[PDB]
Amino acid sequence: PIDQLATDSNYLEVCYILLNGEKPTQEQYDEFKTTVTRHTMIHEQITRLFHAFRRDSHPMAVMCGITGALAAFYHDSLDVNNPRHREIAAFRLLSKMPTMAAMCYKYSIGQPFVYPRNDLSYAGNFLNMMFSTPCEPYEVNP
Amino acid sequence: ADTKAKLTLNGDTAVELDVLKGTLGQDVIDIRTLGSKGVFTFDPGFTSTASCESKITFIDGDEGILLHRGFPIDQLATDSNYLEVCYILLNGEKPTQEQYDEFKTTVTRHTMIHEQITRLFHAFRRDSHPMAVMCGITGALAAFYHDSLDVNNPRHREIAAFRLLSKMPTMAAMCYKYSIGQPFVYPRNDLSYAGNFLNMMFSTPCEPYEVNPILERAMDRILILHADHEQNASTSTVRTAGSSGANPFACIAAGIASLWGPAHGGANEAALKMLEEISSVKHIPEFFRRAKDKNDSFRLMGFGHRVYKNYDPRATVMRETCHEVLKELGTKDDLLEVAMELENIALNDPYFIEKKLYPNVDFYSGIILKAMGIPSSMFTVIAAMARTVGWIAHWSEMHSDGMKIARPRQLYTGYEKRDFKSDIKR
Amino acid sequence: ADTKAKLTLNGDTAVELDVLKGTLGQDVIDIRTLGSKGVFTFDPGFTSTASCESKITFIDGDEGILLHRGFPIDQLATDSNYLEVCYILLNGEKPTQEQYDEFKTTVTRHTMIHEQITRLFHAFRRDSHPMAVMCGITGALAAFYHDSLDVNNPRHREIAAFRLLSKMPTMAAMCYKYSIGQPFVYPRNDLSYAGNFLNMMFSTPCEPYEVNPILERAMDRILILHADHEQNASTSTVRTAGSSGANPFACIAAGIASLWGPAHGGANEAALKMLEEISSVKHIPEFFRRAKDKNDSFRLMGFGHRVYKNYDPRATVMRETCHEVLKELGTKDDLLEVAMELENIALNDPYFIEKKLYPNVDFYSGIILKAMGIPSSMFTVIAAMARTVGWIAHWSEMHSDGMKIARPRQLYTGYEKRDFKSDIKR
Repeated sequence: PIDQLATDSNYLEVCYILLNGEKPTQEQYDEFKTTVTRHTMIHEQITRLFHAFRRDSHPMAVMCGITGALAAFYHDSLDVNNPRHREIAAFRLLSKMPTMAAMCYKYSIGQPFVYPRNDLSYAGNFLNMMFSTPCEPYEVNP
Repeated sequence: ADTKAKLTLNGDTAVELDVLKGTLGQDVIDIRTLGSKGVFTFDPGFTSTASCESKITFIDGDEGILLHRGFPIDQLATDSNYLEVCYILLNGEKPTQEQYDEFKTTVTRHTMIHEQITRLFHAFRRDSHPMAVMCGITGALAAFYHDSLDVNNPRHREIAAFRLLSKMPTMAAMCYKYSIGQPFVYPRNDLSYAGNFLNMMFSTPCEPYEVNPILERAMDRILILHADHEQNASTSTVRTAGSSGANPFACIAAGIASLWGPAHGGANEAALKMLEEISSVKHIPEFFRRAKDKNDSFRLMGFGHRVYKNYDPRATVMRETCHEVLKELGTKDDLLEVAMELENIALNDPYFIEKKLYPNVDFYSGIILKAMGIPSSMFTVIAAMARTVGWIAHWSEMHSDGMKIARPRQLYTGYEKRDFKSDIKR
Repeated sequence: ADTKAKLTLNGDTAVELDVLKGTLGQDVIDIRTLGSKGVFTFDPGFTSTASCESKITFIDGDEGILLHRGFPIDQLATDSNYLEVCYILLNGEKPTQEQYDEFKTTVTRHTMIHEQITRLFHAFRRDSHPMAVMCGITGALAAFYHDSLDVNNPRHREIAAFRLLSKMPTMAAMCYKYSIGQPFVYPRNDLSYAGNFLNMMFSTPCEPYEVNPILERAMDRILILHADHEQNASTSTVRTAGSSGANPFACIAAGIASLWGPAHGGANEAALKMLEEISSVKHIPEFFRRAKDKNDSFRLMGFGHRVYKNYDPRATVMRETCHEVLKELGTKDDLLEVAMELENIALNDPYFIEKKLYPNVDFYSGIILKAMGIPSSMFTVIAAMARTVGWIAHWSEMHSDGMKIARPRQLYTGYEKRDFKSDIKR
């Protein structure tokens, strides 16, 4: 039931559950969480597509813009009929969305992009990528 | 207090002119009615015309007096820091710790400049004199900060004041980094205005930067001492651009330009021509260049000032400050004994002693900056940077009074109405 | 020959002042040496103070008279051309064939903007106002063309000027193309000033663009009617800034920011608030917006002007031209028939007869520009582009007048000296 999942679980485990059909053992969770963390940083050239969209752009128009241009950069994980390829894609898209969404916001407001922090939870990392700046430390309120 | 009531003008009919009094300085004759009464005075330069009523800065050159809201520049420089002087100048009073904290927090809240603006920097050629980049960047701000342009709206002037207040040190720091090829440094909240600026100018990503407490005070002082200087030329332009509607960002850009006009306006070799004759006649370790140079003297080298008669009041604490810095940067400040020699010259040479080419504030500032690795290309940027509060205040004041648009008269001396019949056929 | 002799000021004793006469208009009371007696005048706005002697343009506000070098505006606007008029403003007399042809040549050979400035443009937002971009690029011209900021050099000055006249249009049109998303167009040395501008405004790679003679002629008259307009706030801004030795460009950039100051300075909805209430109360096809809008009247919409009493002398030709163009573009300006109704309202509506809101030149310039297909925002841009030849005439006339530095006084009414004691710790 969505109720228990929301109260007793965190987003990352729900990702595992949804994708595999079962809840994760601490080991599977660690392994899943580490893989995700292993693919958070988006290629730097892609970050150059952001400076081509007008600043005024509704962030959601930039998200469709950036996501539809990924295939050009991540061209090796496109054999949809290949099982290993679907998996690499799953994690690529899984890991990088919070990164790109965070950039969409920063970009529209004129602040510098913030990189993914490994020592931060999926949710805390996102709060951190959306609101912190290089001018002062950001306190992720629990 | 003899005629602080009235007086009379007589052309063909006697006009009753009220005499207005100031709390310090000379009095004035309210002539805002002659115009209508078909009477105009003639004063190119406005040397005999009060352009406004002000409460910000009082000067008395003959006696070397300089007050910011009644406070002598000396105390302000020693007992205060740049940020408080900003508050004082802007509000007319010293701040209570609470008002200070609130003022200091707001400033801190607007230090980072929009990133797109940072993309205008890469369009200017690297070689650009930083001060040409500062007028370039400041005059392009209005395009980015388009919501704080209703100069007639009180909330708008305030947002601008802080925007321009907070971001100048940031932009000035970038102007320097850019010209030298190092990465830009962001504003640090845990750093004082002065220390943050030293940090934004000199640190790199390769090693931690140690803000020396000494230089940090010498910088602050440099900043307080260049805060404002009454209705000088650049400030007159500010109020003039502003009275004609012009947005705040554009006013400062205009002020900034009017400020360094005498820098390049002298000549491609004004005070530069002899900076090149320090190679063929360098047989004498001093009178070769910057001692035989000034054929056309310059207060821009730090000698003399058209305002103060015998001495620049601001230079007192600046000379003291200069001493500590040299006494700190130890074995890196030795060669700089030409400062010791130059002063001595400005003090004991008949010419100088005659035309009063006394060392002014910028003389000691320059040495401090020069002793700080800072390039002469940045000297103006700092002065203007610091002078920005002085401009914002004067701009804010002009509005409160009513932003009386600039519409001076002229004495037409050209042709009388003549007929036109094209002399060309092309 | 009345009081053309002298006059006297009496504080408690007499003082005799001259009364220099002009070739036209009012003569002025010379008060140049008063300052050297402590005696000062008080005149915020300078409306009873001749700030200079000029021989460029003459205006008798009440007689609706506009003279340029003596040549009636309507005579130039009808039988001359922009450059020939530019030559008259800068040279004081109508040119010979050789003088003109020479001038023209020089102007077409320097109409390009450094390839590096193209990049600056790109660093701006696409949604930026074409006027802001316009200020930004002009305030940044100093960081590039750094071979002519020496104001005291007639060579530099003459070059600096010629660059502005040649490049301003290229610049103005480029703000447009960037504002709409079309590629920039390079000038054509074969076309006229006006025809060349229209081409850069509307030329597209897709095919050759042919300018309409009536449209080409119309634009040239829009320019002529904007080339100069005496000592207004914007020219005074160019004059004051220049008095300090500020490079040519910085002074031109201030004139622009000053020229549209009344526009943005109004407010996010000054003459815009009611431009939004044309949706809920559009039951009446006219008095709904631009007929019920002005609660705080505006000469910026084309109604009235402080300078003239009954009419604008520039509106004569511009209106006649306005008829030929609507007539020409015919079935494209059928809808823009509200032009005669606003002209009708201004003329008859009591609210306009009461406030003397007569259609000035910007009323019909606006009509012609809308007809040609030029966005509203591009109006003060084109207006400023046209006025720059005038700004240069003044700024240059100023640099020949011994260049008196604008150093005004002030009625100081603030705190008398008082010691400073800070009660904070931060």
